Amino acid sequence: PFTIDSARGIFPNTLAADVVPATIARFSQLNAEDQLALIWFAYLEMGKTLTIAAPGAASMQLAENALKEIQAMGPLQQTQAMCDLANRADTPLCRTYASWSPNIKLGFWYRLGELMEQGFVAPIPAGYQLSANANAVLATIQGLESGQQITVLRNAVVDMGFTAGKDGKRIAEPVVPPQDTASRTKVSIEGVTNATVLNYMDNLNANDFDTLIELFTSDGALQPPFQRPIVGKENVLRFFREECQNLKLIPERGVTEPAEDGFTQIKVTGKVQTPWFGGNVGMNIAWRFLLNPEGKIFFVAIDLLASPKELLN
Ligand SMILES: CC1=C(/C=C/C(C)=C/C=C/C(C)=C/C=C/C=C(C)/C=C/C=C(C)/C=C/C2=C(C)C(=O)CCC2(C)C)C(C)(C)CCC1=O
Ligand SMILES: [Cl-]
Repeated sequence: PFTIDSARGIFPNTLAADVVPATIARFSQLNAEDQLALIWFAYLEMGKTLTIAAPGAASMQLAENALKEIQAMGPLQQTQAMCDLANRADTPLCRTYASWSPNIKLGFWYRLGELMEQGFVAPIPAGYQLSANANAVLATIQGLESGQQITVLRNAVVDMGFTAGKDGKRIAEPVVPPQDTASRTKVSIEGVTNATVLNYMDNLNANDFDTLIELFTSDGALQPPFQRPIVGKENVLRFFREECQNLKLIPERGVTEPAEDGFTQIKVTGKVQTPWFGGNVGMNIAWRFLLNPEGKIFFVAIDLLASPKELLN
């Protein structure tokens, strides 16, 4: 008697940074022009100390057409297209944007940000003043750990556009070939020698998604931070290929415990780096694995932890 939804409760002591979804919820109530101005301010300040990596060439080619169209617009239509995105309005641009994977959306906005700084796309009005709720939301963001700040930014970007009733076409970056076997690193985890867990981390660090997916049970699931579980090999594999490329998992230590019915539950804590920021932002992460008797992954959750004080010991 162990289901995906019940497995979500293992290691319930684990204190996730639920300020992140809380802040996204407050952010999403705001006026669209405040949403845009708020991210503009946060992004400008964050950039004084955090350098964002340039978008990949393939991603920028996929966003090029939409970026060209916006550039050909007059300033008022440019501002209107950005508000449409933030409002999740139903427009052709908003539907194109909603078909994109997160990295393509992120590179789209990265490039609009550069063009706004250069004055080639309508900027945020000079001297713009946020609303009462918006100033408070921005203050909250600026008080978070950098790992939490960039999660808020990405989740806000992913939220934009019109994805209503959208199980249709998905546009994503091409799949990078797995790291050659001779150059792959091998993680070490204090306390944890489980082969499934170590192979999980090593294969993801090598972008070896075909090998990684075979560690899962047919009906197994993966739960990203603050998102519902992704269920089944088909869906988990799609997620890997479209959204999980070029991560760096740096686990540190863990604990291994029996679970009901010859299962095993393992919790590991450490850091994860996104290619957007590399070593400049280390996110505090827990991994919560539920393995069946054969060692297959029935459930794995990845949690963004509330602070470094939540890392094991
Ligand atoms: C929008 C906008 C702007 C632009 C703003 C811009 C350019 C914003 C860009 C912000 C960027 C690029 C943020 C990068 C975020 C990446 C994160 C949080 C990834 C974490 C990865 C994790 C947790 C991986 C976890 C994983 C592990 C380890 C697994 O083991 C399994 C897989 C899994 C994935 C779960 C302007 C500046 C133009 C202003 C207007 C405006 O609105
Ligand atoms: Cl990423």
